[PDB]
Formats: sequence, structure tokens, C-alpha cells
Amino acid sequence: KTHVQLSLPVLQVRDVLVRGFGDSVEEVLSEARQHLKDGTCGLVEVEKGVLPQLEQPYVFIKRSDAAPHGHVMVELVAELEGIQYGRSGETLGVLVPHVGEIPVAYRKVLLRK
Repeated sequence: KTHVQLSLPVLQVRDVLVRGFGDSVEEVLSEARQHLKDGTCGLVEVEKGVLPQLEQPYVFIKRSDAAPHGHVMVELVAELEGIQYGRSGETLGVLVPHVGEIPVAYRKVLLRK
């Protein structure tokens, strides 16, 4: 399937134990996609002070369309030293590995895979 319905656990930035997916734009997009497939991917909602507490490169989910079955359509865009790889809509948050942190909410998304 080109799209997969996911429910992503929303994590508080200060709870996150593994603060990025790796060391290159290509690696973080790779790892993010693997974790999304394996149900081991969390979402941190971006506000003032959040991104400097996480590791670059960043992986965002961005709204790709204006929402089947409550699931917002999203795609992956990476960022490293102020350059983004991809072009999409508004940021829903930054993806991180999920290793058992307690979420505050779930974000229903339809991921372009």
C-alpha cells in the first residue's frame, strides 16, 4: 500500500531517551521509515525550545493534503543545518525513536510510504 494508517504516540521532549534517528539526512529518513513500519516511532510536537533539545538531522511529519477516517495525510521531510530535504505542508511534529516513554496523546496519520 502507498499509504499506511498509523497512530503515533505523542511524547514530551524531556521524556525522550533517544533524541534522533542518526547522523545523515539519508540515515534519519531511513531509520524513521523503519520505526514507523515497526510501530517504534514517537512524535514530539514542535514549540519554542523543543528542537534544540533534539539531535540533528531532524525528521518532520508534514501535512501532504487537506483526512481519511480521522488520519491526516503526512510525508517525511528531513532538516540539517537549516536545509530541508523534501517539500510539504505544515509540521505536525518531529519524529523520534519510541523506547517505552509514556505518551500524552496519539496522532492518527496516513503515512505516504
